[PDB]
Amino acid sequence: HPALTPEQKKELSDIAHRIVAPGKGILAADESTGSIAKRLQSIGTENTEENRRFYRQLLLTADDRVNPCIGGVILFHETLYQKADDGRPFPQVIKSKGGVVGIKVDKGVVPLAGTNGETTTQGLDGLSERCAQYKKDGADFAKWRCVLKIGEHTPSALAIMENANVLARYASICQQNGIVPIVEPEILPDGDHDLKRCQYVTEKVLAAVYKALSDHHIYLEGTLLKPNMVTPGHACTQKYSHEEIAMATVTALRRTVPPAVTGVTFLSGGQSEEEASINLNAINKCPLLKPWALTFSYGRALQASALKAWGGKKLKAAQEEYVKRALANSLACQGKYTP
Amino acid sequence: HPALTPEQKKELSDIAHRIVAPGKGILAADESTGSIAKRLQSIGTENTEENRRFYRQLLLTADDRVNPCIGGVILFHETLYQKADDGRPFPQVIKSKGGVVGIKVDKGVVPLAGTNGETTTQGLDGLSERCAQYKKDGADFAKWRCVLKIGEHTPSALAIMENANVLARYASICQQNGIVPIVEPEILPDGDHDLKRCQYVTEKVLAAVYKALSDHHIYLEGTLLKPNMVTPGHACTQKYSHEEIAMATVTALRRTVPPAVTGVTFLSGGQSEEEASINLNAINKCPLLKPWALTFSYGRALQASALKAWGGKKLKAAQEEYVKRALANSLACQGKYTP
Amino acid sequence: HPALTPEQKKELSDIAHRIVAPGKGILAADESTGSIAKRLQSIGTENTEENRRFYRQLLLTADDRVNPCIGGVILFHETLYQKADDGRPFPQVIKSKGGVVGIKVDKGVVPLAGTNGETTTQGLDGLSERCAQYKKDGADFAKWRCVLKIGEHTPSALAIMENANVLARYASICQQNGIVPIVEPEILPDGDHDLKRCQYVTEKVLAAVYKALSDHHIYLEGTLLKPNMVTPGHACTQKYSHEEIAMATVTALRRTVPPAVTGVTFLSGGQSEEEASINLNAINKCPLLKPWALTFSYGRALQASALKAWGGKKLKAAQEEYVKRALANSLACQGKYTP
Amino acid sequence: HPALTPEQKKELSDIAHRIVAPGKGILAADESTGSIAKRLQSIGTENTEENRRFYRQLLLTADDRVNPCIGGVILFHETLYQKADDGRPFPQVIKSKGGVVGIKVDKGVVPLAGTNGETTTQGLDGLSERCAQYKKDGADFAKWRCVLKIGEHTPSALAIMENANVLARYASICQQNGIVPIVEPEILPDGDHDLKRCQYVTEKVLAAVYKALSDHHIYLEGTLLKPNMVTPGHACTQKYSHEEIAMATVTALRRTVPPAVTGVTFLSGGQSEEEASINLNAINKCPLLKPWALTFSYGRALQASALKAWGGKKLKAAQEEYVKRALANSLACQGKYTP
Repeated sequence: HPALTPEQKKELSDIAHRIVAPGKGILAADESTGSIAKRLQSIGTENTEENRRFYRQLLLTADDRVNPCIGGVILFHETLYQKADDGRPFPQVIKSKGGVVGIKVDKGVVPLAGTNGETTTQGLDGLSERCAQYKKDGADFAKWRCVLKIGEHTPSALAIMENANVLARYASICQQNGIVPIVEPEILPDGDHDLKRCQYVTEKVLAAVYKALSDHHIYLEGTLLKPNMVTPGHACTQKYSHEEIAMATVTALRRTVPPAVTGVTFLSGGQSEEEASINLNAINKCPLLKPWALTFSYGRALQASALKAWGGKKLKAAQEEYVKRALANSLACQGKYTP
Repeated sequence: HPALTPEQKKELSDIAHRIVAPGKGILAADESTGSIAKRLQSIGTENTEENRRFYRQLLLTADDRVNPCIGGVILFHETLYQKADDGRPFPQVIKSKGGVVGIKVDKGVVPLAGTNGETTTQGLDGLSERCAQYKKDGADFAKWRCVLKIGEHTPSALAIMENANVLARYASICQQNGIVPIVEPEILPDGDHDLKRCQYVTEKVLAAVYKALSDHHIYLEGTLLKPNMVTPGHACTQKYSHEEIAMATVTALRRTVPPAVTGVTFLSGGQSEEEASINLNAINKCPLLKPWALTFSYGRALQASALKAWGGKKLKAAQEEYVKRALANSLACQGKYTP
Repeated sequence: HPALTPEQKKELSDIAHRIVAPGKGILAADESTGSIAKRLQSIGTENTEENRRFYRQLLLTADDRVNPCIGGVILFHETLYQKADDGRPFPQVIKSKGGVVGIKVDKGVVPLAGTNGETTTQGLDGLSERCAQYKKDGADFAKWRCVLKIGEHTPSALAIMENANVLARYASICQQNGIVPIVEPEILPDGDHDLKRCQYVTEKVLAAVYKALSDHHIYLEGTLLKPNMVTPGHACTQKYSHEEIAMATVTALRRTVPPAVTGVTFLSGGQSEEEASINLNAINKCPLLKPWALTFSYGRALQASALKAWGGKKLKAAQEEYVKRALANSLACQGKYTP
Repeated sequence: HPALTPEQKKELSDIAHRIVAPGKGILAADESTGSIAKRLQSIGTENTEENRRFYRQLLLTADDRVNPCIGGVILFHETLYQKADDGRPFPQVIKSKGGVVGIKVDKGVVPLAGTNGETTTQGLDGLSERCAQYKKDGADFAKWRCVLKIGEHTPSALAIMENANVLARYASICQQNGIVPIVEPEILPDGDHDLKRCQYVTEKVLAAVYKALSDHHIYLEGTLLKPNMVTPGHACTQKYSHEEIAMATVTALRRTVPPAVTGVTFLSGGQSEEEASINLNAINKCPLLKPWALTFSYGRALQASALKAWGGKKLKAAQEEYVKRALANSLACQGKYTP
């Protein structure tokens, strides 16, 4: 009684390899309504459906510059069905530009009882049905975000095991519906934890994640990993260098992530665009053996300059800013980026 | 960082003890739309909302004899807001007859990929919000049905641990919202597994369930257990007597269930009403030490006679039959029942 | 594939019941060579083999009415073959006095790598052969001492799971050789952890212990539990009354320990004779339901007085002191002892 | 509080890299007294130190053309203390020639109670001190053999997790004493299991093994993996090509073994020398990305022809046979071997 047939396995592996093809990354446009409301009010734009649609169309309808740059674009539930002003659907736009359609299938994080500010992620209800719907709607990969806080007694064993179990359930459902699941065990940089503590926490979290994936019979070749870079806390007084951070991140992935994983798509995790790009370039320049596609999956690290150059006015300046950021991060993913 | 405050624990314990009082059991009137349609077509009548309401009136609205025999009555999401033809809502009817309202908070059994027909339960999305709503609507306890099946390799480790984790999440959410969680780790009596194989499977399942409850900081004095009686599969050819079936069940509970659990409300997996009642009588007549209230949580084994004596035509005969069955099950819970 | 046959289970249950018969406790005379050297240099006398034989001489051969007070005595490998100077060996002495022989089968605690002062224990090598030998030598129950310390990040998940695993292996081997295994998850009282922290740690440790016992197919009716009293640290400022200590300890046991366990034989904790006795008396006076034999298993909490009165007396004064202590402790176990 | 300081980590990684330097495998010269008696009686000679030491000297003392062929040699306690014809200790004989000295630190397998013919390896008692002694004696790496059998209900969860726990304990102790631990989760080819079933079982076993290693804070860069080739059972009717065997084995390693592992040193598992060599060559010729040193750790697959050509003549022909077998196996581990 296998989980998937060879046809499903081949399809999932093909989708994952298309997503993490050399030099290709992920554009994280899956900002929920509240997050994008904060992003738009940071520049003064009002959070309306039309403004959201126009901003996401400005992001997605970029040029041949980002054509061989973005392996896949992840959208939201609303963004999947929205149409560009040209009249073409957003998944169709992404596919025409050579990308792969993705969608966040989270329902937000909920508190865990008995632990110090630790949250597990929900969204498993009807996930099979709505993942089949998204697959029919052009989506090929999904995203599940689980956050883990480094604190005095966190990430606790309960939070770690629960998040790993929930991620494995998400991945099982997505692979059963033909959707490539991107497992994101987010570890928040909020805190004073140093690089060594962050590396230890990432190692433990990813170990539990991959044990859960093995337990749930997840086809690892048809999955992607979306972990944060091993970085110090936001309150960390001790400054760690770029190559040191890259070595820590690559080592943490090496000690845990089996090579069957098609590729690793990092996140900015609240760091600046240039810092994220140089960190990814150093990671791909690490003098170790890294048997995955160490590529990027950036949100604000791709959108901050675009939003600043946009400001809400109805375009090509913001598009060019996003294009150059995407090109820089592609060169970082290829190891040939200069800050 | 505790899970519940002393006041929360005290009120949950009060609700639990009010549920499992000496003699008082649980009426499982939480038949979903499909199950109630199947029962109504078994008696031949049409499946309508008014037909369901009339069934619920037939069950809940009764005489003063049912009052000191039924501790709590669990309803459906629909039945929670339905009102009796008199005008009083069903939760207020249940409270007026001395009972306590219950709500089924499941969302079905989604299959587990990679397993031999093993299904995990869903319904955790928005469970906190809807449990707060149910608590405001009069519901003081919930129920979560997890299905495990004794096959040739099942219940597998994945199925057991996943169902235990899901039940623990359900229980944590319910206790956070002030609702007593009835954890029901159903092991289906489908197959030819002998009595002692059923005992072994039940022992493993309950051990995993209570380990998960401990890991999720579940206040066990504020929860109830709803397992099956340790019984052979319907295809088993060895016939085990009532006293030895009771011995097996009580031993299985004694080896896994900690005494903190206020009460064990037993389910009846296809048992006849009389057979389930005599099984409960034997269980409560077991010479071993049972530190829990071994009451009933019967559904079909409580209202099959009601269905037969009702037929669908608009009543008191079915009411009296249900009263007979409820009194028999109360005497069985008190260990003073005879056929 | 049952671990034990019905005859094996019956024998183990008989041994356990004889161990924890009403009012019958345990004397922990299993001090190792170094431990008894320190305990005898506390009075300053000596270490030599014969003079330490003379300790067990007056410990076991003291009165003729300690039979209804102490039911079993844990000895050492050395003490097993040591003889009373009259010619009778100590196992036969304890049998003649109505007791049952026990032997500690540890090999000391060893450090766990990567953690903060957490030590797992050895003794599993050749344990089957030496347990068969001890059964041939009259030993009917064993002992395993796993230590866990409460600190800033302790007991860790690794230490808890490893100690539970080694305890379960010990129990499996002992039950396979017909020896009743006493699982002792010693949670060391050093530190400043409060009562609530101690109770939480004890609950977690016992939950993992009993999950491991279930995983290793441990016959719980043929086992005993030897946990500590739920007591604060040596440096906890808050003063907790005896009945409150008892309520916490009994609640921690009820929340975890399944009723199948024959009895709970508490630890001395390194505390005073009178206060330990009244603590046990309060535990047996707790207004809850305790489905075990909450008896005593004390070392220095029965020895210190008979040590001060002995100091190398070559006798009856220390014999009488230990006898009066054991009588008071049996009275406490029966919930009758008055300080 | 890390398990190892950076100096210890560097030393362990250096030892591992020396062990699996390109083109170098491992000679599994270790044999318990019973196993070596069985071999020497199969060739017809007697089993005393006389022939045992001469056999070990035959194996280790060899031609200079085997120097880049064998990276490490796993020995026994006796063979560690035995000397060669020169009067020189076998550890030193292996050293200064290129080989790293290794010793099996098992104390045999002990049956697990409650399961169907499943065993756990013992040897943890005194492992720290005796590994320190082995380091003093020239040994730089160890070997631990855990046996898992594919059956109707096996490998059970208890057996898998217990073997992983004892392997992780062994590895932590060895890394504490500076010994590089070779984690060997043997899965017996005994049975009729299909190649797919063998791959599934190997996948689960390796996932559990590496989860345990992560839980015990094992430094993966300073460890070696010694798994069997994913091969059918002894009675599997379907014949599988060498390329198919290689693909299955490499896939099973990819899905579970993280890249931090310095190398993978397979075993014959009771197959012929030629079959083992061609299987290793196919594994190293697999068209996948394998971030480990896939080499050989062979016993009979390196010693059977040598022993048959020796027969107790007291030698050059046996030396030549073993040397040519080792040369073929090194060419296979380099991926450049043809019959």
